[PDB]
Formats: sequence, C-alpha cells, structure tokens
Amino acid sequence: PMPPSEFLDKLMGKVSGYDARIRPNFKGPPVNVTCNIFINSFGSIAETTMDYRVNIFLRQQWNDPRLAYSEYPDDSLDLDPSMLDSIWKPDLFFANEKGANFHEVTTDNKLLRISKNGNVLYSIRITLVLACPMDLKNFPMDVQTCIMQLESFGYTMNDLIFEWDEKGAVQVADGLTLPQFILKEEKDLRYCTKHYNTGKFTCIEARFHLERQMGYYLIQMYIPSLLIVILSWVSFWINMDAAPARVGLGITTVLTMTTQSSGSRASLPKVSYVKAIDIWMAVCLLFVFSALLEYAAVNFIARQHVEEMRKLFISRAKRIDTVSRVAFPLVFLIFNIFYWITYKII
Amino acid sequence: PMPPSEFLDKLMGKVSGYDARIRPNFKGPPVNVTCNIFINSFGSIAETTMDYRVNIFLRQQWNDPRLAYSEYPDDSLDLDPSMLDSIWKPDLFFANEKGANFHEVTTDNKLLRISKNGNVLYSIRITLVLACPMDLKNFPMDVQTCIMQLESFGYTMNDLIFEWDEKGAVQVADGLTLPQFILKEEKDLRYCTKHYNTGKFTCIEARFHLERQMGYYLIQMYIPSLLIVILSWVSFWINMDAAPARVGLGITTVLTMTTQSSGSRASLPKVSYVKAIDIWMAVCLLFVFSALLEYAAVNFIARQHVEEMRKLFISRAKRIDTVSRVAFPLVFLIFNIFYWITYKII
Amino acid sequence: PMPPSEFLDKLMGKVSGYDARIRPNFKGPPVNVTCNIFINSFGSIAETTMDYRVNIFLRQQWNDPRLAYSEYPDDSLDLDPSMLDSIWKPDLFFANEKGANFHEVTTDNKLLRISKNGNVLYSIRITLVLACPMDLKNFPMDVQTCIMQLESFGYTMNDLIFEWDEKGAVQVADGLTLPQFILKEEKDLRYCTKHYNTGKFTCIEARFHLERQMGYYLIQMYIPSLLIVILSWVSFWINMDAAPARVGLGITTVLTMTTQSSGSRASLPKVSYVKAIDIWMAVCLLFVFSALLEYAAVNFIARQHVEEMRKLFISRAKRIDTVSRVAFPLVFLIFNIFYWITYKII
Amino acid sequence: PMPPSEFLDKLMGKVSGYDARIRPNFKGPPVNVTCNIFINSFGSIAETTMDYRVNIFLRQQWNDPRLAYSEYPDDSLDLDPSMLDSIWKPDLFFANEKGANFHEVTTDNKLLRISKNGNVLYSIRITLVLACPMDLKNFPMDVQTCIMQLESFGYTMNDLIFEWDEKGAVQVADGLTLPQFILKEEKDLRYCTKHYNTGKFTCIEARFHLERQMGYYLIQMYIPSLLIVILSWVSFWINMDAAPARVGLGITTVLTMTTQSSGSRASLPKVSYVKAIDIWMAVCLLFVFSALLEYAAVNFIARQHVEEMRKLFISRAKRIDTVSRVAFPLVFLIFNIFYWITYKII
Amino acid sequence: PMPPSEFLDKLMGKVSGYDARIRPNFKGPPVNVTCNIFINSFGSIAETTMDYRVNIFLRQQWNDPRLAYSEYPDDSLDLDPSMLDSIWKPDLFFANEKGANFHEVTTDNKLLRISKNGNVLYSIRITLVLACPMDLKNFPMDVQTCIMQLESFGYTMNDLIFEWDEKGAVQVADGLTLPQFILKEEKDLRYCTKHYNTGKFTCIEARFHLERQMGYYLIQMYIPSLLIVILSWVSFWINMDAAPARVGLGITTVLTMTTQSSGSRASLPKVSYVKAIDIWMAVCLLFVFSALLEYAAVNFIARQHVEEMRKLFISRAKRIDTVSRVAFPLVFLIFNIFYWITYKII
Ligand SMILES: *[C@@H]1O[C@H](CO)[C@@H](O[C@@H]2O[C@H](CO)[C@@H](O[C@@H]3O[C@H](CO)[C@@H](O)[C@H](O)[C@@H]3O)[C@H](O)[C@H]2NC(C)=O)[C@H](O)[C@H]1NC(C)=O
Ligand SMILES: *[C@@H]1O[C@H](CO)[C@@H](O[C@@H]2O[C@H](CO)[C@@H](O[C@@H]3O[C@H](CO)[C@@H](O)[C@H](O)[C@@H]3O)[C@H](O)[C@H]2NC(C)=O)[C@H](O)[C@H]1NC(C)=O
Ligand SMILES: *[C@@H]1O[C@H](CO)[C@@H](O[C@@H]2O[C@H](CO)[C@@H](O[C@@H]3O[C@H](CO)[C@@H](O)[C@H](O)[C@@H]3O)[C@H](O)[C@H]2NC(C)=O)[C@H](O)[C@H]1NC(C)=O
Ligand SMILES: *[C@@H]1O[C@H](CO)[C@@H](O[C@@H]2O[C@H](CO)[C@@H](O[C@@H]3O[C@H](CO)[C@@H](O)[C@H](O)[C@@H]3O)[C@H](O)[C@H]2NC(C)=O)[C@H](O)[C@H]1NC(C)=O
Ligand SMILES: *[C@@H]1O[C@H](CO)[C@@H](O[C@@H]2O[C@H](CO)[C@@H](O[C@@H]3O[C@H](CO)[C@@H](O)[C@H](O)[C@@H]3O)[C@H](O)[C@H]2NC(C)=O)[C@H](O)[C@H]1NC(C)=O
Repeated sequence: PMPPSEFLDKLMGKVSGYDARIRPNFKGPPVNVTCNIFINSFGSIAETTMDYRVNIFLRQQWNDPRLAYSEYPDDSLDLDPSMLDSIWKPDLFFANEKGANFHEVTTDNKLLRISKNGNVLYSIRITLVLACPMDLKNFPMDVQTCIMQLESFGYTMNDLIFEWDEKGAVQVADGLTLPQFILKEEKDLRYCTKHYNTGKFTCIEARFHLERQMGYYLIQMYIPSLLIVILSWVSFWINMDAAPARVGLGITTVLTMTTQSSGSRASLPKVSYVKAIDIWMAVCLLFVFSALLEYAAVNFIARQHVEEMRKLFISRAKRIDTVSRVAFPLVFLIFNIFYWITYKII
Repeated sequence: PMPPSEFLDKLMGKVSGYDARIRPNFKGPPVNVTCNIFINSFGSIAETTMDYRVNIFLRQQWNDPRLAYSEYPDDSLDLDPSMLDSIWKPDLFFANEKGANFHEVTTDNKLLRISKNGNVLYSIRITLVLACPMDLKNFPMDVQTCIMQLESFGYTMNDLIFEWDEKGAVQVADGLTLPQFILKEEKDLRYCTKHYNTGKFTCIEARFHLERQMGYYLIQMYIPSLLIVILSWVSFWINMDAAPARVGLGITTVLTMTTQSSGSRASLPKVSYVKAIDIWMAVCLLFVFSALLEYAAVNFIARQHVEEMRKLFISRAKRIDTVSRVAFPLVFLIFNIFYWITYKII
Repeated sequence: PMPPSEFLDKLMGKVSGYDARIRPNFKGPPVNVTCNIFINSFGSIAETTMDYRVNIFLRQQWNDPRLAYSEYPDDSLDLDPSMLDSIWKPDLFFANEKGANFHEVTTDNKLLRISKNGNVLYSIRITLVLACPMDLKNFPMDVQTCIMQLESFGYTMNDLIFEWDEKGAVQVADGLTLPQFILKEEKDLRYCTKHYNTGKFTCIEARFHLERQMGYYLIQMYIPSLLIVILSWVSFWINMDAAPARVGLGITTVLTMTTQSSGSRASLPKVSYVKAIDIWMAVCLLFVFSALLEYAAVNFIARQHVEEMRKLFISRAKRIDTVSRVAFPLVFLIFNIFYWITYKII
Repeated sequence: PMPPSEFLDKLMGKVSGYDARIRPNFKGPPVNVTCNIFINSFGSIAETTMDYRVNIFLRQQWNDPRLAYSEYPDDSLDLDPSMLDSIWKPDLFFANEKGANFHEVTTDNKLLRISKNGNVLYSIRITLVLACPMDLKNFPMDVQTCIMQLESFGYTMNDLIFEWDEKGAVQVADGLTLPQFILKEEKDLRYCTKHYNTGKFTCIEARFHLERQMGYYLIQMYIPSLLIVILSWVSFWINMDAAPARVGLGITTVLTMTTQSSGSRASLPKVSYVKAIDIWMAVCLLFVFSALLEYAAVNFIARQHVEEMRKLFISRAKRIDTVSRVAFPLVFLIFNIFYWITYKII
Repeated sequence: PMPPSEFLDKLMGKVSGYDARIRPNFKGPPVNVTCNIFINSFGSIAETTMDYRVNIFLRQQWNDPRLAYSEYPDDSLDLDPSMLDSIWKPDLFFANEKGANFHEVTTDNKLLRISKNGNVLYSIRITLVLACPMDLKNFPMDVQTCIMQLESFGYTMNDLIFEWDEKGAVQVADGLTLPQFILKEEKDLRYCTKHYNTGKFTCIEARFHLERQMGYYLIQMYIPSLLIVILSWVSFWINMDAAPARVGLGITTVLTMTTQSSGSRASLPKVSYVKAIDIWMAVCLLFVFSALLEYAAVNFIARQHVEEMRKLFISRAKRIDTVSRVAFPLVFLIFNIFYWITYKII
C-alpha cells in the first residue's frame, strides 16, 4: 500500500477533479460546519479599551464528499500543515476581532484529519483580543457579559451554515482562574445572523458571564473611606477650644477624601453615568464635609455669648454637639443598609 | 457545465488577453469606483497622539467589461481570496493612515463577486488608526470632527474617480457605543481632490461628528472644585482668634486647588491656548486665594486697635467679614451664569 | 567523494522515497523524541499579566531510520537551515505560549545534524512569554512556581512521545541572575499528558521555583510603615495642652498611613484575598489610628474636671497616658513576633 | 498597438538585455538621483526617547537610458507596483531610521512612471521614526532642530549621487499643525557626505526648525509657582502671635514647592545640565524658603525681650517685618526682569 | 566583456560547482571571519528590563577561494541584495539578542562586495535590544559595563572562528551622545568561547563602559533632601511655646521625607540590596526624625517644672536646645564627608 501522503495526492491532485476553491455539495444544500472551542487562557480584561484576550483551540467539522475514500485501510488520514492550502476550508472570522494572530512555533499549530466517509476535523490555535462593551453602572458588583461571535465572510446562508455541536460546545481548561473575575459555568449559546446589503451571513455566538471579585475593592477603597468618616466623628469629643485642631481635623480629612474620590477612578473608562463606587465616595464625602459645617454651627453659636442669654448660649452649644455624637453614627448606618441591600437585589 | 473556478480561469487566464495590470476602459473614460464603509468598531480616541482607531468593511464597486460573461448560467461568481492577484483592483489608500493592517484569521477576510454585465463587488476588512487634529478650545463641551479620506495613489483623475454611493454611503453597526463620545447620525460627505506636482488624484471623505459626554468631567472635576471654594466660605463664620485655623483653612484649600488644577490636564496634549476647563480651575483658584487675602485684611485691620479709635477698629473688622459672607457667594454665582451660558451658546 | 549537500539530496530527494510528511517508524512503534532546554535569559516576571519571558535553546533528539547512511566517511552531516523544510520534525508547541517567536538575525538560528545510525539533533532558539498563575497569599515571602510544558499538536500518544533526557534536562547559563527572584537549583520534571476529545497528546513539563528577595520590600514598605507607628508614640510625651499638635500628630500620621496602604498595591493584580503585606499595613493602620482615639479618651476624661473629683479627673488623665507609653510599644512587639514567625513557618 | 504592460515586458524582459541589478550608465558617470519629500503627518515628538515620527511621500527621479522608447505613442507609462522588482532602483535609506515601514493597505503604496527619454519618477509612502538629539538647555524657550538624512547604502560617490531638486525640495501639507511646536517655513538643505572605511557614500539632509509653544508651560508651571511665592508674602501681615500659622504657612508652601519642582521634570530626559525651568523653580524655591527664615529672625529677635532694651526688642521686630513687605516683592521682580530678558536674547 | 551580474552567475551558477550550503575550505582549516561594528545610535538604557537598544553596521570579512576570478578586469564586484541567498555567509548571532530586526526601507540594507583573491566584505544594518545585568550598588555613581557578544550558531570551533580586526574593531559615530551616560573611549575586546553539550562555538565580545551623569540626580534628589533637613534645623530657634508649630514642623517635614524616600525608586528595578541613594535618603530620614524626638525631650523636660528645682528645669531645657543648634549641623556635615569620599574612592 502506498503511504497516505502519496494517497492524499491522489484524492486532491490534478487528477480526480478536486478543486480547493469550490465548496462541498456545490449547487446543492449548504455546508453544515459544526464548531466548538477550547479556552486555554483567558483574561487581561481591560476596561479603558473594553477588550479581553482569549487563547482558544478552534475546532471545525464538516463533510466533504469528494474526500471519501474506500481503498486505504485505516480509518483516518492526517495532513501535514504544509498541505493545508489544498483542501476547502470555511472562511470563519470573528466579528469583534480587534486584532488576532495564529501560532507558528516549531510548526504551524494546525490539525487536520479526514475520516472514511469524508468527515473533516480541522483544529487551529488562535489568540484573540475580543471587544466587549462594559456596563459599569454598579461597578464593584456588576456581572459583565462579554461575547465572541463566529461568522462567515464570503459565503452566504444558502451556501454555508455554522452550528454549535451538542457535545459540549465550549470547553474550558482544568485550572483556568482569573485574578479579578470568576467565569460562571453556564455559557449561553445563540444565533447572531447578520444582514448586510451584500447578503445574509451565518453567525453563532457564545456568551461568557464574568462576575467580579468584590474582595479587592472592599480592601482598597470601601474600608479606607469608612475610616476617614470615623475620623470626622472623633472631632466631636474634642471641646470647642482647640479650634486649630477641630478645623484642622475638618480639613485634612475632607481633602484626603477628595484624593480617595479622585483616586477611585484612576484606571477606568470616562463614562458619563454615575456608578456604585461614585455614590459611595460622594456620600462619604458628604459626611466628612458635614462634620466641618457642624463645627461652624458650634463656633458661631457660642460666639454670640444681660446675664442669662450669655449663659444660655454656652449650654446650647453643648447640646448640638451631643446630637452629632449619635445622629452621624446613625444616619451613616442607615446609608450602609440602603447601599448594600440596593446592590444585592440587583 | 464546468465549475466557476475553471470558468474564471477562462475569463482571466493567458487566453482571452486579460491582464490584471491594465485598468478597465483603457485609453477611454475613467473608471468610476463607488465606495461605502461599514463601521464595526470605533473608539480608543486618544488626544495625546490625536488619533482614533476604526474597524471597517470597505466595499468597492466598479465595472470591468472584460469580465462580462454570457455562457455560465448563474448571475454571480465568487472568487477564492487566493485568486485576488489576478483581477484589476483600485489602489485605494487612506491619506491619514498612521498605520493600518488587514485581517487574516482562518482565511483572508476578502470578498469578491462578479455579475454578468461585469459589475465587480470587492469587500475587505481593515483596521485603521486614523489621524484627526483636535480643537480643544472648549474642552468638556466641544464637538470634535474627525475625518477619513480615501484616495487613489497611482491613477490620476483622468483614469480613476472615487464616488460615494447614494444608498447609504456610511453604515454603522447596531449597538455601536462609545465610552466618552456620542456619534451623531448626520455624517458629512464631500470631495477632497488633491493636487500634487505628480498630478491630480481623486479623493472622497467622510466627516464624523463626535460630541463628548460632559457627565464624566462634571463628576471628577467640576464638583470637587466647587466644594473647595465652599471650604473657603466656612472660614468666615470662624472668629478672628483661631488664626492657626483660618490661615490653615486658607492654605490647605489653596494648595489642594493647585493639585486639582495640575491634575486637570494629566492626560491631555500640551496645547498653547487656554481651554474651558482651565478658566474654571484658574477662576476657582482665585476664589480660594482671595479668601486668604480677605483674612489678611482682617488680621491687620484689627491689629491697629485714645479710646474710641481702638474700639472703632474692632467693629470695622466685624463689618468686612459680613460682606464676604454675601459677596463671595454672589460673585461666584455670577461666574456660574457667565460660564455655562458662554459654553452653551457655542 | 561528493560533498554532503549533494549527499543529503540523495538521502532526501525524490529518489529513495523519503517523504517529510511521514514520521519515522510509520505504522509501528511511536517516535521517542527526547528534549532538553538551555535558558539564556529569564525574567521580566510581571504579575498584572501573570507571565514571564524566557529565552531558550530547545534541543530535540529522535531517530529516523530513513536517514541512516553507510557510504559517506564522516560521522555527522550538518544541514543548511535553508533545507529544514525537507526532513520530518516534531510538531512541538508550548501549552502556555501567550505569544512567541523565532530569531532570524543574520541566519535562521536553527541547528540540525544527522549521525550515521539516524540520530537527528535539532536545536533552535525561541523567545517565549509563558503564562503562570501567581499565588500571592503571602506576598513578599512567597515561593512562586512557574512552569513550561511541551506538547505535541497533531500526533497522538500512539505516534509520538516526548521525554526529558536524563543527562541534565534543564541547563541554566553561567551568570543568570534575577533582580527580584532567585531561581532554585532543583527543577521538578514530570508528565502532563493531556486528554482532549480529539485524542490523548504527549506532554512533559518543567517546574521553576522562584523565591522572592524580601530585601526590597523590607526597605520601601516595612521600615517606613514601622516609623509612622513610632510617630504615634511620640504623641504621648506631649502634654494635654497642645491639642492642635497631638491631634495634628494624630491626623497627619493616620492619613499618610492611608497613602502607604494604598501605595502598597500600586503595581499588583487586583486579587480577591488578603495578602501578607495587607495584614501588615492594616494592623499598622490600627496602631496609628488607636493613638488618636487614645487622645480623645484623654481630652474628654479631663474635660469633666465639689473639690476632690475635679482634682481626681486631672490625675486620672495622667495615668491613662502612662499605660500607653508601655502598652502600645508592647502590643506592637507581640504583633512583630506573631507576624514574622507566622510567615517563616510557611 | 500592444498595451503598455505587454510593452514594458519588451523593454525589461529577457530580450533587449535589461538587467535590474546593474545601474544606468554603467562604467560611466554616476547616476544623478534627485529627491523631494512631502510631509503628510508630523509629530509625537518624544524627548525621553529623543525621536519624532514623520509620514512622508518620498519622490525620486533619475535617468535610465535603457528605458528610453520611441515606438509607443503616449508620453508616460505606469508600472504596476507588482512589477517593481524588475527595474533598477536606488538603495536609499535613512541614517537615523530607528525603525520604519512601508504602507500596504489595499495595494502597495508605490508609484512608478517612465517618460520617453528615460526619466523615471518613483514615489513611495514611508512612516519614519527619526532620531534627533534634543538641546534642552533653555527648555520652554528652545528652538529644536531635528533633521532627516538620505543616504546610499551600497553605491559609493563615484556611482550614485543624491541631490535635492530646486523646485521646492520639501513640501508640507495644507493644514499640518503641531500640538506643542510650530514648524518654521525656512528649511535648511545641505550635504552630509559620509566617509567610512568601506568608501564614501552620498548623503543629503533637511533641517526642520521646531520652536515650542510657551503657552502651555506658562499656565501649568510658571503661574502656579508664581502664586506660591505670593503665599509667602501674606505671612508678613500676620502678627508674631500666630506662630502655628506663620510657621504653618512657612512649611505648607515650602513643601508644596518641592512637589512643583519635582513635578516639573516628570516626563523629561534625565539630563546632566541645569535648564531654564530648573532655575525658575529653584529660585522660587528660595523665596518660599527665605520667608520661613525671615520669621525665625523675628521669633528669635523678640524672644530676647532693664526696661528700655526689653522695649527696644519689641519695636526691632516691627521693623524687620516692614522691610520684607517691600524687599521680597522687589527682589522677586528684579529676578522677573533678569530671567525673561535672559531667555529672550537667546 | 559581459556585465558583472552575468559574470557572478558564472561564478555561482549551477556550473563551476559552487554551493552556498558548503563553507570555504571544506574539510580543511577553519574559516577566519573578522568583524567590526559601527554604532549609529545607542541608548534607551532601561533598568526595569535591564536592556539597551543599539543600532549598528555589522561588517564581516572572510575568504572564499571559490569566488576568486581572474578574467574580469575590475578589482571588486558588488552583488545585488536580491542575490544574497546564493553565497555562503556566516551564521553569526548575538548571545544576548532579546529581540532584533533588520532594516528594509526602499531596499534591503545589505552590502556585499567580492575582491579578486576572494575576499568578501559583507555589511548589514541591525537594530539590537541587548541584555546587560545592572550592578546598582552605588547607584548615581556607578560605572555600568554592558556587553555585546557575537557567536556562531551551527559551526563549531574547528569550522569557523570569529576575530576582531586590529584596525579599529568598534567605531562610534561623530556626535553620538547619551542623555544619562557617557560612553568611555576605551572599549575592551576579549573572547567568550562557549562550551555546550553540542560542541564548542566561537564567540567574541565588546565591553562598553557607561558612566552616569550625576548632575541630574544631584538636582532632583540630593538637594531637595538637603533642604528638608535644614527645615528641621529652623525648629530650634522657635521657643517652646509654639507646640502646634514645632510639632507641625516635626511632622510635615518627616512625612514629606517619606515621599522623597519612596519617590527615589519610582522607576528602578526591585533590587534586594541597599544602594547609595538609599543610604542618603534613610540617613536624611534620621535627621528629620531625630529633630522631632529632640522636641519631645524638651517639652517633657520642662513639663516637670520647692522653688529651685522648678527654676532648674526651665534653664535645663534652654541648654538642650543650644547643643542641637550646633550638633545637628555638625553631625550632618561629618556624614557629608563620609558619604562623598566613600563613593569617590570607588
Ligand atoms: C444542512 O443542515 C440543514 C438543516 O439546517 C439541512 O437543510 C434541510 O434539509 C432537509 C433534507 O434533510 C430539507 O428537506 C426537508 O425534508 C423534510 C423531511 O425530513 C421535509 O418534510 C421538508 O418538507 C423538507 O423537504 C430541508 O428543506 C432543508 N432546510 C433548509 C432550511 O435548507 C441541509 O440539508 C443540510 N445539508 C447537508 C449537506 O447536510
Ligand atoms: C464615469 O463617470 C463620469 C461622470 O463623472 C463620466 O464622465 C462623463 O461621461 C459623459 C458621457 O456619458 C461625457 O459626455 C457628455 O455627455 C453629455 C450627454 O449626456 C453631453 O451633453 C456632454 O457635452 C458630454 O459630451 C462627459 O464628458 C464625461 N465627463 C467627464 C468629466 O469625463 C464617465 O463617462 C464615466 N465612465 C464610465 C466608464 O462609466
Ligand atoms: C519508544 O519508547 C517506548 C517506551 O516508552 C517503547 O515502547 C515499548 O517497546 C517495547 C519493545 O522494546 C514493547 O515491547 C515490550 O517488550 C518487553 C521486553 O523488553 C516485553 O516483556 C513486553 O511484554 C513488551 O512486549 C513495549 O510494549 C512498548 N511499550 C509501549 C507502551 O509502547 C517503543 O518501542 C520505543 N519506540 C522506538 C521506535 O524506539
Ligand atoms: C551627474 O551630475 C554630475 C555633476 O554633479 C556630472 O558630473 C560632471 O559632468 C561633466 C560633464 O557634463 C564632467 O566634465 C566637465 O565638463 C566641463 C564642461 O562642462 C569641463 O570644463 C570640465 O573640465 C569637465 O570635463 C565633470 O567632470 C563631472 N564632474 C564630476 C565631479 O563627476 C555627471 O556627468 C552627471 N551624470 C549624468 C549621468 O548625468
Ligand atoms: C585561520 O586562522 C588560524 C589561526 O587562528 C589558522 O590556524 C593555524 O594555521 C597554521 C598554518 O598557518 C597551522 O600550522 C602551524 O604552522 C606553524 C608555522 O607557521 C607551525 O610551526 C605549527 O607547528 C603549525 O603546524 C596551525 O596549526 C593552525 N592552528 C590552529 C589552532 O588551527 C588557520 O590556518 C587559518 N585558516 C585559514 C583558512 O586562513
């Protein structure tokens, strides 16, 4: 028996009329290409650019009746990746590519095998930098949905149809972890059939649900913003004689809170709307600033201190600074309920 | 009937005299190439570099009378993208490229189809990083106009003319959003015919109007600069005895305002002119600095306090600090009218 | 005798039936490819991306019985790297590539030599940017294990098996040093045989143990955080009359400690868990903040100063500020034992 | 008549002895190649790297007597850019390339036309990142001269000579603007003939004079450094009783001036010499620091206050603080004359 | 006479038995390739990556007796760079490449000429990004030695030997300057012959001595750290009554010194050892911190002030603050001698 590389030159040579520019079942039913991916690496999910980098094995399966053999004994024949220019292949591309490349280290990372009835398996390795728009309205508590979609470029719907296979259309590697996110296991699979003025082109897509890890933002930003509000509360047990101190405590804390609020969006997209980390920093900016205006209502209410009213204005100040030892640690805890319950129902 | 790949080798082979180096209608009327684009992705509009990255489908249509057939039955014939070196194609380029590339993932993302009368549709996928000069004179309220222009490189006006088609010359995708901008729907289309010393070359261009989203800059910079001015106003209800406090309030606020003014242009081009965020920060730098010079006109006007004039200088200070409890919250509101009305009329 | 380049065209030409698409020992036992690497450069170990860049010489050895000669006199024959498309080579790739390239400066950096019995040595130069997940739970005291794994792509286990050679399977260069890490000499070598739905593919891997250098983090972060805690201890020898000073010392130190705690993770991945530099900064944030609440328990306990109890409240404050001259330099040293012993046992 | 692509295969085919490896006028006078450029884009002038990115049309004109025809009727013949490997072209390169590339979007952006007497026009599009050393001794007021030089690589002076054409050797586009610089219209053109140990090679160069825009640095750095000096002058009208204030004004301003001086070189090369922004920041650092030492000469000269000398030391302090209300706003204005006149004469 | 391009096809064609895969003097003495470089550009010496970018002309000279001619009249023959695939060339590479590329703008920047006796000159243009480990123990005063080494890849020592030529083996361009360094003129040239398990391979290297420019670090870091120590010395002439001031001067200066010490290594590798800028910042951190503990030994030594000992404790404080007006400006000047003499002897 002749070896398979001299046998595939009989199937696909100038004899037997095989032509790699012509799809299987020409002037007939469309080619049913069935696809599944295997994610090796995932991550570097940037939000200034609103993209993410994935590293997949793209497997494609179709049927080519011109490649059906009956004389060679074994059930499968592998091509050299040097000879991939000699079969028909689907012109799959990604509708949100934003740059991608193959991998060509020590050999083209391409796989091709042909069964007896003409089933062709074609597996390649691609690195993609896919685009996904980020919905950052509830920013440390959001569930991002970033997609990837696989279209035909030249063949319309009456010539080539993509499908996901029903035997696990998206596999993920064994210990694939993410530093900021967790990848939920349920991955939605649906159609995205495009209509241009050239024609209608097939499309299938896969949704990936990315839920954040709140444990980072809870340490860097939610706790040090909770402490500086408590620095405003220690201004109330100091008497109304250390006016360089309680104003110096009402200023050094209200201006380091502006640093926390400006530093809370140092590596984010410049979005128009207000997000959930913003209505935490701006409300904690209000408590650190209303404790300064509390002292201006103490230093002025005792400045106006004819023998009873000048004693009445000393004890009026000693009552307005005993409500703020309760009202500010009780309004701030009502906000701690109406914030975390609000961003746990959604 | 022979298949179309063996039929296009009869139209474009060494027989029938077709030559891909010679334009249609040679030594005759010029080739009328009609163009339209389809924007898949838009954005990453940087202003240090003054560029933006677009991802388009570039469709070109012309007429090639040497490709008119009459024997094959179907109305259109697709080329393999492997055989694109064998037709004539227009040498379109972008006059403000600044780097660009094709997309070659799983197949060259190129489309080509030939009708019966010789109409050729040619659609490719390009990622561009186009250059546009930014007019940042009114910076959070500006309407940027960034263009893209499509020229011929080798053929002059008497050989090749570009046109926009009248059936929607610029299509935009379904949910194409931008993080900082909104893309207005009216897109201007006009001619940009170039004259060099080599000849005159055809050119068509498309204007994209990009209006910003003020909602980001309104949160990070316009509101925290509005608060620090109000920190200067709480210095007036404190009596003229806490001189370490009111000077400490006239210094910690006037030096965190320099941080806000220096941090207002941290990721901008170093433009010569003064912009609208600069005449907000510099005027709010004046109110936070004139409240310090108000106190120097209080601490010195009471320092000069022979029994009536030493009582006259105590109540003169208690009058200059009661005008500044009104005049500074009234001059700052006249500026709030003369700023936002000024940048809403233009 | 004819020269070896005209002798290798007799071994691998169209005569003698050699075919570079067919592995040695076809329809027989699998090819035993034995591998070893030589690390030229190592480092740029980033942790935002969780990757590292290595620069290796990849040596592969197998046996090809079709390349066994007996007539040429010398024992080895070198190929030109121009003629590397004419032998069989294993399709080795790296399962955590994340981008890689060859080196082609003045010549393809490729080596190939063929012995008399058919032993083929094949050595190439590769730059890899390999992926490794970082376990940063004990961050300046961790031992990172970053791997590299060498798989087949097209040939399954019944056709091609990778092995490490027993004569030093990983060599490292002479003076290969790292700025942040030390590379331990014991390098683990084990199998990583993959199972896909395509088949089972061979895999071998090498573990590199990277232990950090604590001497950098001990200078920038552990010592300046140890000083600011001692700034809180100098607040206790100042009497309870400099209330703008001891509050100004209880605020300027507790807000520069927030800068140290926010600046301790300026170039790190946003990990969910709490790490060993975080429970040093957050506990030293507690000592610099509990020295402020100590003074509020002094300024209020003397504010309540009918002739004995108003003398009893002056000396009660002079006792609570003599326990904090001992208890705070003794609780902080118990934490210095329970921190460094905790991160030296593991 | 045969078409020009079948006519240029008669001029440059295997017949008629044309050889693209042999220059025109071989073993004769040297080839006179005349050059001019057209700048499309200019800018991104970095100074850490000391480079700038230009985007040019490089036009070259020479005479090739082997390409002179007399039978074809028209006066010019265009080549396909596919056929540019078949003529002789000069091996022009840039002696300060630092990386460059062509542009190959929808067609090689190359132009070639041949007149009847053999005049060959050759125009290509190049993006360059050219190197220029920056003379930053007077940094916001400098006139940078950045060059570009065009050499031969293989042909010496007795075989190939470059010239600039006299009809406008450097054209600039219509609205080519720069964010930081202005490009002066007079562009110097001179020879730069190189002598190596291989031979002497031709070279022509073009100087571009880049004058900065002082209006950016005048807003971010020269005005906020002028204000903090005036903050030191408001310390003099405050009496010598607010010692926490005037020292707090002599410290918060002298340490925010160190931030201005360290932040004045945040994105600059680390040059050895002292530049004009440095002797503004260091002298304004002296005025903000000598107003602190003025107060130490007041707080100590009144501390020494036997009945006349203890009254003589109260009014001696009230005289040293009335010279500094004049001498510091008069020495600082003499420096404002001796700085701007010094950097306007040069 | 036939032209040289038709004469080099007689020397190197299929006739006369020339084969570009076989080195000169085969089965004889080794090929003596002699090398020299010409540095066009140098710099961008990063230390986070510990690399530097050079731009060289690499000249190689060897003898090929198969290229000796005697019939053509002229003494040298130039090859087209299109025909460089047809001679033998040495497989030189750089053992610390870390990425490199050729230059291919308007022509391959390659030069080749063949003399009558067979001497071959081969000059190419390479951009390298070479690796050098940085010894930063004395950081602003160090002399860095960064190397480049030129090895053979496929040919061992018994087939190919590299040498430096004795006529100026490293030339540097005319005005090649560096922003941070100066390149010393004496360049060491020595052998670096490698031994692998494949064989022994030739290697030559060139050392470049890079001495820094201290004038940058003397302005940004050594002088502003010298001023803040002098801010601690102005705390001593202020009396022991401005306790919010002298503590406010002992805190605002000791916490801006932590900013100077943390900002002194903002763009450096994270090295384990302590460097010369670190033992300047940490010792100046000690003087700014020991002036705070001096005041705690004044405010407590006067707090203990039965009629003589309560007068003895007032004048004891007025003596401990008169030693620190001398001892701190004398210990700091002994350190100024023992630092600069220590880093000038080495
Ligand atoms: C690729 O898959 C598509 C399905 O998405 C196939 O299209 C469908 O094929 C059937 C034949 O099996 C067509 O005929 C239908 O048959 C049923 C009986 O099973 C009959 O009741 C219907 O009235 C109809 O005649 C069907 O029209 C067709 N549908 C479409 C939308 O094309 C296609 O045949 C597959 N092609 C290959 C090459 O496997
Ligand atoms: C490509 O489109 C251009 C239009 O931009 C065509 O150019 C014009 O073609 C007409 C023929 O249809 C030329 O002749 C004119 O005809 C009118 C009658 O319709 C007559 O009244 C005029 O006096 C004139 O003879 C016209 O000169 C020409 N204009 C230009 C500026 O070239 C061109 O024919 C089209 N080419 C192809 C191949 O479709
Ligand atoms: C490549 O290496 C593998 C080992 O990993 C070789 O596989 C083994 O080869 C032996 C023949 O030497 C096979 O036969 C066995 O021989 C022993 C006697 O030595 C006998 O007692 C056993 O019952 C068995 O018959 C063995 O089955 C085989 N093992 C596997 C898993 O394949 C292989 O031959 C090597 N190939 C080449 C081309 O060197
Ligand atoms: C390319 O341009 C150069 C000029 O840079 C030409 O070189 C010069 O050519 C002239 C001939 O026109 C040579 O002869 C001289 O002629 C004058 C009369 O015009 C005579 O008085 C002189 O004594 C001399 O014989 C001249 O030597 C030569 N100069 C050099 C430096 O080569 C060159 O001919 C041009 N080549 C082509 C192909 O156009
Ligand atoms: C390339 O250069 C090397 C030198 O590094 C040459 O190697 C040496 O060549 C000499 C012949 O000139 C060999 O023979 C010696 O000759 C002296 C007399 O001059 C004799 O006294 C010695 O006993 C010895 O026979 C010498 O062995 C050889 N050395 C080595 C290490 O190979 C080489 O010939 C040069 N090759 C070419 C092609 O130029």
